[PDB]
Amino acid sequence: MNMDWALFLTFLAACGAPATTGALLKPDEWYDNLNKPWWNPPRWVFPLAWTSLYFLMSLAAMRVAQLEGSGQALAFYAAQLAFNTLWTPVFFGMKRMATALAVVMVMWLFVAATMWAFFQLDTWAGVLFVPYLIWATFATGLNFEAMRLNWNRPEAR
Amino acid sequence: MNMDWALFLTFLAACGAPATTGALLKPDEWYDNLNKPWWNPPRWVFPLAWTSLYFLMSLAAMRVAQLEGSGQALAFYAAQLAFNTLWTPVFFGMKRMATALAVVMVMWLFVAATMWAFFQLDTWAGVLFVPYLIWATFATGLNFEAMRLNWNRPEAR
Ligand code: HEM
Ligand code: HEM
Ligand SMILES: CCCCCCCC/C=C\CCCCCCCC(=O)OC[C@H](O)CO
Repeated sequence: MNMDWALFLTFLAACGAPATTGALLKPDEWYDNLNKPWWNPPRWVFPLAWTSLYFLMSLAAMRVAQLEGSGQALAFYAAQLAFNTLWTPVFFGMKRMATALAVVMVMWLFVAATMWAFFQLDTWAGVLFVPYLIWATFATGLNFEAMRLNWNRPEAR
Repeated sequence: MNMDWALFLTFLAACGAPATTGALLKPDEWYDNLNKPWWNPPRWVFPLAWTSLYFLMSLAAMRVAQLEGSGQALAFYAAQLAFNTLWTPVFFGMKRMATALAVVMVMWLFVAATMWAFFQLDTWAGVLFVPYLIWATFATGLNFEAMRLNWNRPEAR
């Protein structure tokens, strides 16, 4: 099996939905004024991470989507993407930090489930999802700290 | 083909993400004061529609996820789901009616592509998506009318 451009571009187009949430809800002064941990990355790190992940996750899905028995893996993939799209509107749109922690935690679970199901069909597709699970872990940690350091403000859920 | 509860519940859980956007962004007085066409349904119709569609689309995806060549169909399904999740944050969260029309139009394309790809593998999966395409058409019309009848308000954007 090889590069299937129809599949890859379909999965890449699907990443247009979360990318659109980030483009329309760029962090503002509210984000700057939030209490954040010292290990909170600078602003320019986040566009680099998600652009890379969108390409990595669509490559991996393209490989898996060509294999028999793909059904459960691709259902997991649909779930993680939808909750990925949900996160930025919850955190930066509605300003509900605690609810957003629930969202990223569910997303984390489905990312892990997708990665595992990918490993059962295609090892490289699973490997391609390893930096996504690492980054999703990191995002979960940053959501928790932001929520914790601003617990006494109404933005907590 | 089979009744596969693991697959069905995975697709149903995936619809929790768009359902969460609806739960968190209930239409308010801003929606009430918008100019609407006469065929704009009452508020109680929309929860009925979307609950039904979540189950129909998950049953249909469950059938497709059990066949060979499902990959392109499920990639279309993933794409459609993510833009479904994106719509309500754009229209009711950010209040960008014109931008939301672009989102529902892309979602419409992927609904149609999913339904057609579903018909190539399983007729029942395709038929189950016919009420989804109809409702998405209807939703597109309501977005268009809302934007057009309120063109001179800043939310038309
Ligand atoms: C699952 C969790 C998350 C998702 C899906 C997500 C998604 C995104 C997306 C799509 C972008 C746009 C990147 C681009 O323009 O190419 C972005 C940027 C950004 N996000 Fe995240 N994000 C998540 C977690 C977080 C967290 C926890 C924080 C802060 C505590 C955060 C802060 C930012 C910032 C500061 C930027 C870029 C701001 C700038 O470019 O000036 N994100 N994110
Ligand atoms: C792709 C397009 C759309 C999606 C994905 C979507 C999604 C949803 C969801 C998930 C709910 C929650 C239903 C529930 O609570 O069970 C909802 C309710 C609702 N939506 Fe939509 N919607 C769309 C288009 C529209 C449009 C175009 C309008 C109006 C012009 C609209 C108006 C409403 C109203 C009035 C409610 C319920 C309000 C209430 O229960 O009091 N929706 N929608
Ligand atoms: C039966 C097989 C044939 C049918 C299969 C359909 C094949 C093409 C589907 C979608 C491509 C259109 C989407 C535009 C191209 C994707 C790359 C892109 O530009 O969007 C990525 C996104 O912007 C990143 O953030």
